[PDB]
Amino acid sequence: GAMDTLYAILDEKKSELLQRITQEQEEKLSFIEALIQQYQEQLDKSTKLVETAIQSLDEP
Amino acid sequence: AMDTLYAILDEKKSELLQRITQEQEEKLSFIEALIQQYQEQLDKSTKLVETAIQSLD
Amino acid sequence: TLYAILDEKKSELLQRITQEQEEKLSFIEALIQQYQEQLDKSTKLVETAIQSL
Amino acid sequence: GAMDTLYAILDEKKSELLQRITQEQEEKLSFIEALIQQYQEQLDKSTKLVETAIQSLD
Repeated sequence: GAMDTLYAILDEKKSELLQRITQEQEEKLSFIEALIQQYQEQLDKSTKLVETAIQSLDEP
Repeated sequence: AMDTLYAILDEKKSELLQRITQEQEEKLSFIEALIQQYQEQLDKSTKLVETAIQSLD
Repeated sequence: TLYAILDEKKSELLQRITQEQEEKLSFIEALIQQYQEQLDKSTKLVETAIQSL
Repeated sequence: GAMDTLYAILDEKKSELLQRITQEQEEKLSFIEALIQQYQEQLDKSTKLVETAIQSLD
């Protein structure tokens, strides 16, 4: 009947919505991971610069 | 009747869509837990760095 | 009077070592300030970026 | 020799002035060294903190 069709459609819509939300969340996750990596690298570079400058100051 | 036949078919289609929806929910649940964990790690890190910054003042 | 001579030299030596160490302190202070500024910039950037999500 | 004496007194005086100047130089220099050492220690504590932040992001 028409009511069975309607519910099947709503279930399909539910799966499609989950799919859309998932893709957007996956994008969110990737951006977060690329952000953490860049931050980490910035923090690492700066600290290595600093520890090298001090180590070399008290020397050469 | 095409009714009883189409009914059994619809049951199996429905089961398959349920299986797919279940898997989708699992995967989305995992992505979201990961996003929260990374955000918390990022938060802790910025706090540690701000402590570092202030300790140089 | 000989110790006056030796104390003049010591004073001149103290003066040069002092300028060298002042320079050292100057470099350290600037290095530290530079570190702080970079740490801070990186941190503000990441938080801003997070906020834009 | 009135002029000799004046020089002698002045001779004593410069030595005394010198000893005060030297003592002050050492006090300034020692202070500068403490300040350097203090800063180097803060910077070390600071870098380990950033290292812990970096390790957190793993």
